[PDB]
Amino acid sequence: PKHEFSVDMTCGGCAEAVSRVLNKLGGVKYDIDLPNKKVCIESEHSMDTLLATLKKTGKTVSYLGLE
Amino acid sequence: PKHEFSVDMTCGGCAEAVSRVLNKLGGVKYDIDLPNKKVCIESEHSMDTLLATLKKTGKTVSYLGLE
Repeated sequence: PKHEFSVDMTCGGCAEAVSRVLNKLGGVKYDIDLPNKKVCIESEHSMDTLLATLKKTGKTVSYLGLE
Repeated sequence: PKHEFSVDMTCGGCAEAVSRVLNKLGGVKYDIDLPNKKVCIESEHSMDTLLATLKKTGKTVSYLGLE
């Protein structure tokens, strides 16, 4: 399952912080698109776990959809 | 007690994220100095708790000690 999220990243640092919390979670393959403020995650982790993980950054996150 | 932390924030978005995680924790009085990458926190929360809360952002965090 490839989950797509909007994440309000406004600099390179914001992008790297997203990658670090995702790394900490583990069991993920992801790509972070800074200019489009979009994070795509391939994972067996539920949408709720991914959402909660991303929201720990303190950034504004919303779910865009799936696959 | 009055604690000081270094937090590797590079833009205003990074400062907001720190603000959001500290607000979510509660029981804190803080000020964020973006250009100096420093966050001062007065709290009854342990150093451990404050450290862990800051490290949630996925930003690089270190401890600058008691004021």
